[PDB]
Amino acid sequence: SQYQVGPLLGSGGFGSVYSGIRVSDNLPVAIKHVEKDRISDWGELPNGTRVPMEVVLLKKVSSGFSGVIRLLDWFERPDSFVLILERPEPVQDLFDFITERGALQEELARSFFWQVLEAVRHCHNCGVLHRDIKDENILIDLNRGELKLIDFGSGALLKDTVYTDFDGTRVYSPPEWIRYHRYHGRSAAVWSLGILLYDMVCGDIPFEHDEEIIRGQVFFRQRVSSECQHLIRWCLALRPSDRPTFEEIQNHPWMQDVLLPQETAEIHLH
Ligand SMILES: COc1ccc2c(c1CN1CCNCC1)O/C(=C\c1c[nH]c3ccccc13)C2=O
Repeated sequence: SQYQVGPLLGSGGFGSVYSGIRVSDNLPVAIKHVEKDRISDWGELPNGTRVPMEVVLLKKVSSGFSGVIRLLDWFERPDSFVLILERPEPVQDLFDFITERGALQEELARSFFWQVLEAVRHCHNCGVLHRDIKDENILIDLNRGELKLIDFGSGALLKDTVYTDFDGTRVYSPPEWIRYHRYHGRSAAVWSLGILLYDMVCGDIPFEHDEEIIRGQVFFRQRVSSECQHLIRWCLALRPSDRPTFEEIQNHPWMQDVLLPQETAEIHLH
């Protein structure tokens, strides 16, 4: 109809995501089908329409520019919703990027981690909590060296009280969720960011089983600088209140002198 459907990009119990092209102007898009009976949490537009929470969250952040994917349009069907999302081209998610390249140089990890921090800060400033930050949910604009957060289907409105639901990725979930099924938004996000940063500089996640998450002992399987190890272990503090704020992360000595996105593309991507 309005969009030329291309190949399937991924699928799950939630639904299916296709590559697409907007017919009117040949704009690259992603077409995300969301099964109604599998929606974790429902949202509501100001006009009262019940929609998947991802629609609400994306609209709250889909303003101006940021490192968050833009929701271009959305439709409702009898049994599903259809989301039209921005699609960079060429693109590769961070999972495939690390799989092909192995552990990233710290200069490159610094650039990527900084951009993720800026994107997560933007979400929180807009009252949005992603709840599934991980390499698979980060797209790399290979030409511009810019990263973009994707998939808010596990997200929620940001609040200052405790969350008791979680449908994100378990190996990125904090020990307080594993033990008590309870967490606060910001400190749980910082934990996932610690997992992500370890993943970038070591080429794999640090914990596989619940017992390792609860123990919280970080072993580095790759050569990693002392400053980077410190930031990782700080983000992965067992006590949530011991974890750094976003400001403390970006003011950490390891985060100084970040490359610009285009510089990052020139040195590491082209
Ligand atoms: C199971 O696979 C999923 C699940 C959820 C989403 C999704 C995908 C497809 N891949 C899977 C592997 N990692 C990257 C995403 O894509 C999304 C949004 C996208 C927005 N614009 C894009 C452009 C290019 C590819 C993707 C998207 C999602 O929410």
